[PDB]
Amino acid sequence: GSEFMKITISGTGYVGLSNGVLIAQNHEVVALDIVQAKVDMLNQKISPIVDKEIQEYLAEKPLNFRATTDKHDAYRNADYVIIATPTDYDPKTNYFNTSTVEAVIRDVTEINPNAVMIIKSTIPVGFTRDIKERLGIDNVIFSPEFLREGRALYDNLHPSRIVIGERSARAERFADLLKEGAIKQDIPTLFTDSTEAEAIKLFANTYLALRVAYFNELDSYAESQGLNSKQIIEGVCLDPRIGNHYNNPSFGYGGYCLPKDTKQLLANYESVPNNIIAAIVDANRTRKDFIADSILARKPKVVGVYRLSSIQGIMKRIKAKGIPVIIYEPVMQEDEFFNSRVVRDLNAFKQEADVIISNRMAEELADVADKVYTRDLFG
Amino acid sequence: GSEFMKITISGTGYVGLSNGVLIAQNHEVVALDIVQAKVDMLNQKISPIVDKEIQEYLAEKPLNFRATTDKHDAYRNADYVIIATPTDYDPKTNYFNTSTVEAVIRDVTEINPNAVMIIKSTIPVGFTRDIKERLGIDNVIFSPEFLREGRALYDNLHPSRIVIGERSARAERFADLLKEGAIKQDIPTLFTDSTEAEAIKLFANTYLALRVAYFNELDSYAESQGLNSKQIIEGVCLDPRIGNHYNNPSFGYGGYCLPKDTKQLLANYESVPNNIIAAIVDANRTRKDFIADSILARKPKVVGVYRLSSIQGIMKRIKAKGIPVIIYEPVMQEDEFFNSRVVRDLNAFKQEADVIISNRMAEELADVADKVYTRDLFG
Ligand SMILES: O=c1ccn([C@@H]2O[C@H](COP(=O)(O)O)[C@@H](O)[C@H]2O)c(=O)[nH]1
Ligand SMILES: O=c1ccn([C@@H]2O[C@H](COP(=O)(O)O)[C@@H](O)[C@H]2O)c(=O)[nH]1
Repeated sequence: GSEFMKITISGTGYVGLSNGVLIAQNHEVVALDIVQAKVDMLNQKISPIVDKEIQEYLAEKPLNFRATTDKHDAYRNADYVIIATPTDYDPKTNYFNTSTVEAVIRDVTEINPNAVMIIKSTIPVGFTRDIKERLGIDNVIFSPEFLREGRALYDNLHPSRIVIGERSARAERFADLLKEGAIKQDIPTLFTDSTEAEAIKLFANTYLALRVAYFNELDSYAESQGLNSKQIIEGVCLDPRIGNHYNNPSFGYGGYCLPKDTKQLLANYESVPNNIIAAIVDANRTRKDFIADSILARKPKVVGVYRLSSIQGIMKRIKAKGIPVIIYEPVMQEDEFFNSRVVRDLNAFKQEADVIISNRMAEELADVADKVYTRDLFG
Repeated sequence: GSEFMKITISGTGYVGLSNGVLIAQNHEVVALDIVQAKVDMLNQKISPIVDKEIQEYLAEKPLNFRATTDKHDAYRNADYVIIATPTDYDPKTNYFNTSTVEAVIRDVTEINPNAVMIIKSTIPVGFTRDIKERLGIDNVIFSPEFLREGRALYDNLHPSRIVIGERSARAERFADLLKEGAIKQDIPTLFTDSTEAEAIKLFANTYLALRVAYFNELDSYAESQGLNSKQIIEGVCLDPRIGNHYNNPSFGYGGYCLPKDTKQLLANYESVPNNIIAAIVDANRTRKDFIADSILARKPKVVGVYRLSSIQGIMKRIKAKGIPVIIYEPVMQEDEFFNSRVVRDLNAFKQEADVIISNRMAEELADVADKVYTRDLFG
């Protein structure tokens, strides 16, 4: 009976909780977490994470949602179990820690072998086909998540698309759950085989890194040649095949996904001839070298870093040349970061820095704009 | 008086004639060409080139348009002279032949020094700033053309954008001429400085080559790993920041612009640190090596090339390994191309070829689809 199902969420971070609150509008959702304090909060309709829509829906909407620390209570009778536990890929060792996902697969297989597991956690390419073969089970399907931390429920209410890594009626019924709870209508939906679904986010994020790296190389050329980067970029981006988005120069692509995913994809190309995949990684190092060299050519005695992630790579290079860096970051509470002073008073920071670097311009740097170096054009 | 101006077109290829017919709907246009036969045809309202809309407008619309071989008749009293003469960049020697453009600048400067020249021909980055300085003149402005041969007047009637490489009222009046004749309304219009305008097409075409090269590397990986490329590409391209266009795998980017422009841009980066610009060129060689290797692994005794431009690079590599190639190309009338037989009978071609390669699938290859190798997914 697909009319009213039980869906268990294993993992209460933004991915699991966003999916759980979305589905609890129409089905029975039970959230499993190992931490009793998190379970008690959820049962009191308090979100353990910061996400405005998740907190609003938990507090104000009638959701058939509850939490528990009991695995048997959580998995028994579940039609689907969404696995959204933490995973991490380390590019230095090429190790992808999937232990939390494998622990859930172990527990569901033992407690309810008829449940269909949907992995939303990030996993390595080929993970699902391999784990099914290893354990001799069939009830595991991967589905990528395209959510932004802080707007995770909003992104599930208005998704770019839904992709489920199995071609079957049970995969389509899970996609239907995601569409039923959404506000956006006629959401693009794609069903693929397993390993293909697991490769989508690495190829999508690596294209975004390539696009930023390309506009950054155009910007390196414009600076080197004394040209106006904004004029060139706006003219280029008026071609509708290119578009006016994701084209703002910076000190390099950063954030929590692009640096690691581009490297993870390159490792997957160890036996595949390529030049672009490897260049996306190299390009970022070259761009940071160019930006650092431009700053160092101004012969500053102290460089001020306004806000703290590619700017970290710039700071590293400036310090390697023996020039002190001071940091302005109101969110940090320590007085030192990577051996550099964190200055609390903005006016003291502005006065001492000979060049203030910022990945993006800010209103509060307006009065010292003359000594601000930023390649931001569009805000 | 901008109400009714005289605009001379120097060059009657698709760029000059498209611009001339567009502007002749509202102003006086005089086309100058060195070839008397071309002038006589134009005066009889016959187009010397193949372009449906150009021929329809010349024959059916009231255009204030005429042609002449007399430079004095053509340039005298002109408010603007559009320079659309042939130019060519040779990547092997890094030589950009701009002789025809410099000859027009010479003639207009002597005959009518008050005319404002608009260069639409492709020229090297920095050309206009340098020629103005060299000759001591101010009346030359570059404006990129974004036209497709065969639909050149259509692309001027519905342009992606208009970019004029000078910030001035006389530049804006020329943009107004282009907008007045167009069918599309509220056309995006950008005014830039000179060298910036000259760099736009190289950066736009190189992004398109990068995009094709990236989807081709994704395709190399999918083939190498036994995965369905279409599933991965459709999932990736459903991200609206990426889009479902210009994402069809092929044997490499080709055509008349991308191979040369990517190399021209790389030459311009001789003193600018980069990895992506150089990788776009290298990637195409690597992709052609991958495609050739995939074909050669099938141990064919004869490879059939269905239609003739990246497939040429594949043919070169197959022949380097000592395997004969036969070519099916109805448009060619010779029986040999680069030392390979051109076969006229499609059934004879199909029977003799052990593997038939085609950059895109075609209906007439449907009955031999089993031995057809193509990476086309979308048509
Ligand atoms: O136009 C852009 C868009 C993104 N980024 C960088 O790419 C990374 C991913 O951006 P986002 O997708 O998280 O916004 C971030 O480091 C962001 O600053 C840019 O440099 N320019
Ligand atoms: O999705 C695409 C789009 C373009 N191209 C290739 O890129 C070059 C430029 O295409 P166009 O802009 O002339 O259509 C041509 O060789 C074309 O086959 C592809 O391989 N795949």
